[PDB]
Amino acid sequence: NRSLIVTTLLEEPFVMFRKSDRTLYGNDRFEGYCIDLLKELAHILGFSYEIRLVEDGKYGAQDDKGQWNGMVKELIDHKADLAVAPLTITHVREKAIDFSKPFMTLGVSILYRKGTPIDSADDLAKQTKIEYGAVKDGATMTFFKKSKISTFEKMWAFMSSKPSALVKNNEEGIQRTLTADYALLMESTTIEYITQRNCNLTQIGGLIDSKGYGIGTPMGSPYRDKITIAILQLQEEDKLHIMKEKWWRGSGC
Amino acid sequence: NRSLIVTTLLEEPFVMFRKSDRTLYGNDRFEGYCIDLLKELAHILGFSYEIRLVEDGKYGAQDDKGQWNGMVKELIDHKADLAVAPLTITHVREKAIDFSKPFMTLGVSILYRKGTPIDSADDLAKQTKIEYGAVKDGATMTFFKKSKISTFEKMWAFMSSKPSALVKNNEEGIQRTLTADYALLMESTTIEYITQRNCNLTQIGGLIDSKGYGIGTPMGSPYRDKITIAILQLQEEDKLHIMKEKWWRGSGC
Ligand SMILES: CN(O)C(=O)CC[C@H](C[C@H](N)C(=O)O)C(=O)O
Ligand SMILES: CN(O)C(=O)CC[C@H](C[C@H](N)C(=O)O)C(=O)O
Ligand SMILES: [Cl-]
Ligand SMILES: [Cl-]
Ligand SMILES: [K+]
Ligand SMILES: [K+]
Ligand SMILES: [K+]
Ligand SMILES: [K+]
Repeated sequence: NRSLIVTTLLEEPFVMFRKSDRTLYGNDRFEGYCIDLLKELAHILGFSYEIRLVEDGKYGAQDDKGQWNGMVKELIDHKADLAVAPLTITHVREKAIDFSKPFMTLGVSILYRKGTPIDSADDLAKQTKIEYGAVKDGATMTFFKKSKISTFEKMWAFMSSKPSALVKNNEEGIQRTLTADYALLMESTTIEYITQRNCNLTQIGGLIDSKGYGIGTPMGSPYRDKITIAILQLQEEDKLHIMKEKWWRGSGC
Repeated sequence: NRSLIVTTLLEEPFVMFRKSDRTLYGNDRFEGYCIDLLKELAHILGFSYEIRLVEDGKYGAQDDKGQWNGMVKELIDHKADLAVAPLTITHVREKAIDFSKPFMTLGVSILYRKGTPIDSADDLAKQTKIEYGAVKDGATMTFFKKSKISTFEKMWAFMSSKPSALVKNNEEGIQRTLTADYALLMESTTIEYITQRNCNLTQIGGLIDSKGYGIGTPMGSPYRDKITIAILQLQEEDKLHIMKEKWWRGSGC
């Protein structure tokens, strides 16, 4: 009955440093939608945890030798018991680690500065002018690296080519959409949040696919099922919809 | 340490009635790639099983009230412990049941009678003449019912419309490709097998996506993990590639 190791990274509004005048330490340093989720699971399931930020600051992708990085690596290597973060359940990652049932559903879409009236990814694929891209070693990059659709094959061709098109993280990518003629391939529910705070930014097109965020565990983890079940209970009483509204509630445009 | 209930259905060359002069009963009635897989898992993991054919003869899809049928229903309702069959791991079904790690990877493609030189699904979507379709209440139908791609949205529009375009099973669909101007949306590894036996049939286009076949269990099943691990062991020694060659080895064209 020890404290579980939780791996995570910084992403508004899922995991953040809470603001204080004193210097925070431990779990107390963190807040956000996933912190509220983790707290709720800990309570329902009766466990405690120590939260640790993944050292490379990545979600996780396979390299060209088949090696993982990011939080995925952390679970593979059993350095963490859970990955609590906006981690995308992909069948590609399901060969290295396990997921709980999804706690949020989102799609890939396009974040872009209002102005040039593009309306779809076809518009981007067919031109070099507006540069686009994704977060390096994330699920949105991999989705493009793996796709058989000739549009997304065409788009990945472009990100593959350009050195500056694959950004280190979400924050840096949002910055590029604000300071360059640049379109960031991003996840839907984050686009929602971003475009509520940043009124010169908008979503382009609708969803480019459908997927879910899950809690990551090593393969054959004994908490996988307990967590899945609690997440489903929370979901059926629409608590997760309420938790989402709490952290997405913002100004307006 | 009781015998597990296995749910299954008839599909060449995964599950079949073996040929005998006497009347078979029990597990002895069955043979095929999945039978060989089930046998191997039983041996590695030390369990026994009673195989039962799902009464409605379906893999499983949600109706318009959210209700499941087929083998998916069988696991939900705990009538079976495992689904051993060419069952497609879809995130849609992962809300009702669990999957093991995949034992085979396949994509959707098009099975069609050689003649009219179509080369892609775009060709089908854009015309009414050659009728196409899929197996009713299967993963390939659902994939079309759920898709956001305007081509597959267009194709699903057509299957949705036509009463005869959604076939009862694989067998009946293959029959329609042979006796009508008709293209069956099917899974890759089955197309391989079919087109080796039936030389007026061919595959049109490449893969339309990527996915896997897994062993289905109810949610939070205690064999899910044991089975996943054994399947991975089998896979790393490339036994599953050998098992596949055993059942796909056929004449030629
Ligand atoms: C919310 N969030 O996480 C972001 O927008 C950051 C980048 C995401 C990460 C993704 N969820 C993964 O699991 O790789 C992306 O690759 O699009
Ligand atoms: C091998 N096989 O099973 C077939 O071709 C028959 C129909 C498949 C079933 C699919 N694997 C499912 O899990 O729904 C399809 O929906 O395309
Ligand atoms: Cl830390
Ligand atoms: Cl039976
Ligand atoms: K501080
Ligand atoms: K504890
Ligand atoms: K017989
Ligand atoms: K037994």
